[PDB]
Amino acid sequence: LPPGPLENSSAKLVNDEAHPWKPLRPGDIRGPCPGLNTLASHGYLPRNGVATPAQIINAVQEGFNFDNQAAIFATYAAHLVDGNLITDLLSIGRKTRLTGPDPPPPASVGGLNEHGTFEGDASMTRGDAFFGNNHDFNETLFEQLVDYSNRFGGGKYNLTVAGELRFKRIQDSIATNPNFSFVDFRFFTAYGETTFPANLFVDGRRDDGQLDMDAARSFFQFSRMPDDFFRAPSPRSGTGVEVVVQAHPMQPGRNVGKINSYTVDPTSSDFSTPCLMYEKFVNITVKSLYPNPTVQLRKALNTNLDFLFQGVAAGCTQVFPYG
Ligand code: HEM
Ligand SMILES: *[C@@H]1O[C@H](CO)[C@@H](O)[C@H](O)[C@H]1NC(C)=O
Ligand SMILES: *[C@@H]1O[C@H](CO)[C@@H](O)[C@H](O)[C@H]1NC(C)=O
Ligand SMILES: *[C@@H]1O[C@H](CO)[C@@H](O)[C@H](O)[C@H]1NC(C)=O
Ligand SMILES: [Mg+2]
Repeated sequence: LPPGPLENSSAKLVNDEAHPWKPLRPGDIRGPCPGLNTLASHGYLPRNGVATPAQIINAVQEGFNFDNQAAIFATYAAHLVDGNLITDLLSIGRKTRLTGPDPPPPASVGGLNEHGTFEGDASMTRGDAFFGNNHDFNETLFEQLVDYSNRFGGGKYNLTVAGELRFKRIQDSIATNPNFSFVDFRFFTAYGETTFPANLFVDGRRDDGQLDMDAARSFFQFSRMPDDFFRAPSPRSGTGVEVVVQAHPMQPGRNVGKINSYTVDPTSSDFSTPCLMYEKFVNITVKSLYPNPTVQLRKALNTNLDFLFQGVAAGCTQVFPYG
């Protein structure tokens, strides 16, 4: 079952003796999410980068104080499109045999590195998949985050910096990635993720939304908590996303096979239709990976879809693609 919220959500030392940072061993998997990467590299998750949904939810709550609803939605969304529903295992990065025997095509079980399922374009510190690598830390892009932090954050990353950098990344992808896609689930996650460094990488004794560049580099590049790192003092995820959107409001869309051809998709959900984002994720994304599942895969799908729905905000109607 999905874990429930923390019994004690106060700030505390999370870079503690039981969770030391260690470097990667051969075969250890890290991916496009610096949160999950850091949790693996401190042993909140298995250090090889392969984990169950329940392990992921427990780790994001205990290590960073990610809120329960957000943890459940993100984890089950990722597992449904990128994980192995029979073995209950998800890679936090590249596709691996460690998640078990694969289901039939068209399901990919490609881990979090799979482009266009959860991962997508205009990431802050990772390049678009079209440019060859959607998962490793990118120094040029991080130096641009440092530059935007120096320009709009007084040297720190905050929500003002997030608003400017989010737009700059979208504009850069429009100008250079002929396959740029910015609709539905990615449209939502691309905005929320820009608040996470300000809300979750800032030491919880301060919780001031001002992330220093030493801490930023430690998390984004080395999957490493600063020495003496205290997690946030309460559960949260995307608080302040409205500031990022307000800086440069965008409509969902995509380049249409050429640079500078950004075309709005009226069938995409946006922030006016959050329930549509969930319904399309299940009815289109999940169903297309598993269009005619066998009995045991259907059961695992329905269970994980029920868990996903627990992370949906109230007032949406649950949808049942397999009955
Ligand atoms: C709850 C389970 C979570 C899952 C399944 C998840 C998964 C992902 C994935 C697949 C991406 C890549 C999206 C992209 O940029 O293309 C991503 C990005 C990101 N995640 Fe997570 N994540 C989770 C929780 C967290 C937590 C707890 C943090 C912070 C402590 C975090 C911070 C980030 C950040 C900052 C990015 C954007 C990286 C960038 O744009 O350079 N995530 N996540
Ligand atoms: C990192 O991003 C820059 C800027 O988009 C790109 O030119 C470069 O090829 C990427 N990869 C690296 C530095 O490995
Ligand atoms: C970011 O920092 C700059 C400089 O200190 C400040 O002007 C701006 O208000 C800050 N924004 C937030 C949301 O803290
Ligand atoms: C999803 O499918 C359900 C039927 O299972 C239907 O009621 C709903 O309107 C569909 N939503 C979308 C956005 O396709
Ligand atoms: Mg990406």
